[PDB]
Amino acid sequence: SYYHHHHHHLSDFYDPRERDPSVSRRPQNRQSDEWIRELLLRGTIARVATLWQGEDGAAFPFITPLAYAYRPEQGDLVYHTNVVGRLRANAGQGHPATLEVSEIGQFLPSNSPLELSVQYRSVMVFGTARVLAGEDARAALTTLSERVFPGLKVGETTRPISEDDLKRTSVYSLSIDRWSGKENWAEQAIQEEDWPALGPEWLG
Amino acid sequence: SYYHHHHHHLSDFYDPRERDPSVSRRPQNRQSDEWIRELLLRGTIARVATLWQGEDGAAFPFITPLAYAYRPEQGDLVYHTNVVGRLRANAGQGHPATLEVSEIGQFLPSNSPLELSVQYRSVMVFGTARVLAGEDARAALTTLSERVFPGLKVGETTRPISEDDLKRTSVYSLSIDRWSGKENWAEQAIQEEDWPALGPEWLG
Repeated sequence: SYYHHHHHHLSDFYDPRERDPSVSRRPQNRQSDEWIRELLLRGTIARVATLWQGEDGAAFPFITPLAYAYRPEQGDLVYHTNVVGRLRANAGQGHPATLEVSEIGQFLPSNSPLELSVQYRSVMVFGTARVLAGEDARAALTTLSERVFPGLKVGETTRPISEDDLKRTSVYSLSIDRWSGKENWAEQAIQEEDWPALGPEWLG
Repeated sequence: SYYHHHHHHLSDFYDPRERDPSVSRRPQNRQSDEWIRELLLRGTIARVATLWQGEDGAAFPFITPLAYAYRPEQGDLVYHTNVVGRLRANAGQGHPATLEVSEIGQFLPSNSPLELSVQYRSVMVFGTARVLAGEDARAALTTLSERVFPGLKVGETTRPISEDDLKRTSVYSLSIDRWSGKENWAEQAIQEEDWPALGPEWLG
């Protein structure tokens, strides 16, 4: 900055910058519904959080990483997992679930400590999960399988999904109520001009 | 299998196998406390789930991906995030938090549909998170920064963390109560001998 330069020889916010007009003007790094849909379509791993009753009676969340598939027409995501707790912290045949999908890029170095960051794109989905049965479960497991193993075809590449298979597996449909999308994927973190610039080790 | 082979020309569980005696005999893919510690020490990204009060009064979990650092002596994990909801679903200055760290490897193809899987190592930590202030916050942010940017040194590579920095950042210590460790990192999924084997496209 001038003040600092001048002091050696002896604000930013409102001053000129370049802006691409094609860029999202949404606050807090938020993204469009279309962007959310497309990120969900290309991901294969999510974390799901659901609530279980703990020792003290209080609900608490599990976090499970797992394979998933977004089914846009049905308005849900499907996954399978045999992870459970004792009792769910919930009344009903379905349970509230939060699902997160992200693309995590590189850590971005800076000479300004609070500008250190990591590149990310991240969606949170809020909805209700329910266990599927019979042909609903078979179809969901097939869609899942054929999504995350591109080119695999159940019944050809694999034997068909049997009744025994279904008995041994908990397959869920998380029906979407709402979702959130967030991106900060800058190429470089903001740097502090009035401190020695990062060396070539960091940015090259 | 014999039965199938013989039928073409016209159980597994209790029969001989190889076992390495050095391998974990823990059920359900569980791992030792030492293994958990070391996985936490080498990771840099976690998801944290905490409970927020929703529209219907009911608590529900957020899932936030973020940079973290395990501090073994203090018995906590540190991270920073300005993500919040409206009101936390919790009484106190601290809040219950679940933190998950994983190493996700490759999807493992099979000719048996319910043997399709993904390689993973995964830890869940259960504890109480609290906001840090002043030099506690500065020290935690420094440990975090210098952990996830190896070779970076706050005060040299970067300018020091200022009071303004701290005012603008929510830095947390998640004090560990319990943790869980899980690994299934086989080289190949279990295959079905009585269905055509996967082609070289899949396993080669």
